[PDB]
Amino acid sequence: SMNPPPPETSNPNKPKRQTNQLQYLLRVVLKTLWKHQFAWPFQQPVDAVKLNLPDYYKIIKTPMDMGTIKKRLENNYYWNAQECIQDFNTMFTNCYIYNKPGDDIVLMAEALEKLFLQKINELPTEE
Ligand SMILES: Cc1nnc2n1-c1sccc1C(c1ccccc1)=NC2
Repeated sequence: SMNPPPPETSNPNKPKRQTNQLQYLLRVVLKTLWKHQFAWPFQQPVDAVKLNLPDYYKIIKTPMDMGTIKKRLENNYYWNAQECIQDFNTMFTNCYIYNKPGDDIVLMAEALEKLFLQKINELPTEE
């Protein structure tokens, strides 16, 4: 079995910013989800080999996880908040696409997504 390369977290060619919205996404959004009891499956890329999910990367073509998002935020990979918000939404969507309704992992994603939505609702205006 084989995992794909992880998503990109470093690209010197890509223009970068450190904006107050992106700071909020790290300090509030990421940190809130990261510390949650259901965070652990989402803290690194899905290891399809160890988890014995040989069809995972057949179905999921835009993988994303909070480990990757954490690296992107801490290493200032983004230009804007929308990019990062999209990464979170990709992460949740992948979970719902791959798994069955009511599965434990789906319930975990739903709990994290509820908090995500609560925090993004108060994304500060640009300074
Ligand atoms: C993320 C993600 N998206 N789909 C899956 N996962 C992961 S990544 C580590 C375990 C799981 C699990 C899982 C299953 C039951 C309880 C906790 C995690 N299911 C497969």
